[PDB]
Amino acid sequence: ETLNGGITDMLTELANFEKNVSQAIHKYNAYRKAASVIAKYPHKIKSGAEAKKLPGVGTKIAEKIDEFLATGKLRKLEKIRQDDTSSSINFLTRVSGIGPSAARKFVDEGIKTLEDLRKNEDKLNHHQRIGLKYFGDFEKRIPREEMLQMQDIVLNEVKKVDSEYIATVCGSFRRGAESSGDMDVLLTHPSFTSESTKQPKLLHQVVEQLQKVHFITDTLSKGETKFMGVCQLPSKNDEKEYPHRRIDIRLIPKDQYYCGVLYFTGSDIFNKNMRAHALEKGFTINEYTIRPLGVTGVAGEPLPVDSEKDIFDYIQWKYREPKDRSE
DNA sequence: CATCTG
DNA sequence: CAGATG
Ligand code: NA
Ligand code: NA
Repeated sequence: ETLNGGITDMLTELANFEKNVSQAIHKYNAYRKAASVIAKYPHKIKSGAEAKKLPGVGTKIAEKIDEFLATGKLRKLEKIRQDDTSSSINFLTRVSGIGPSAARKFVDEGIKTLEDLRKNEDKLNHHQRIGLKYFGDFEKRIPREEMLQMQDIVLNEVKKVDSEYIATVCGSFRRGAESSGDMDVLLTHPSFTSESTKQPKLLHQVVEQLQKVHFITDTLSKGETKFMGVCQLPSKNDEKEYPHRRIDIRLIPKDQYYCGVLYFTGSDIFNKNMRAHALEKGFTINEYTIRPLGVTGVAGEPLPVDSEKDIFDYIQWKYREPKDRSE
């Protein structure tokens, strides 16, 4: 956790690089287990060989740990941190809609910066464009004080279109958090579930409302169960308009709401723990359901849930207020 | 994993 | 359709 942090960090640097710049998914994946394993390792890695001793740790990595332990740096690390090509790729990627793949293309075309991009807005697609237009706004954290203003709007509009909708804003926003990265809404309706054959309107209707009133400003991707947009809190009394925010709206069959809800509320660590304990209490959990575990190895069948409460109950545990859903 | 692009 | 992105 701090006893092999350098090593873990450098390995993650390297790992990322293979994957982002090179196309070395194998290599990439190589660094990853390595860091994962050195990461659990209970002692102070005093040398390559010592390390090598671990699984996932080969000769090449061992080599690398030595240089790093021998000197405060790594030439390779040094050489990559410079290289403009490599850097371009880490930067382009910052745009919403540009992945590594794309970053490689543009660089090879010479587009290496924000300006480059504007000059060539022809070469970017819709998502990528929006991304380019909201680069700043997009990187801006979201303060709870705005989060609440947003939540207030969405929920009110959803209510209007159908008294029967159920919306919930998950995320860390849900677990307390002072600020968040984006708005993530869970959506359901009684008239939509597991068997029930679709109802796309179920989601399209609300998206419309949201744009009707102007909260939603752009559509990144709109499907029949997941919407990827851009919202914005109405600029009050002209002098202070708000930054543009990322938002997601996703439909869920009512019969699988709470597990999702649970789930999305995280945090990752809380999940896991809960997950393992479910496992203990003779259960299974994942994103959509909780199933009683048979003994033959495994087994299925959806246990019926009416709230996050039903879940905990099931695994016989202390209902956890979202705030304490921390670890 | 769902959506988009081409 | 494969392949990219979030
Ligand atoms: Na990106
Ligand atoms: Na292939």
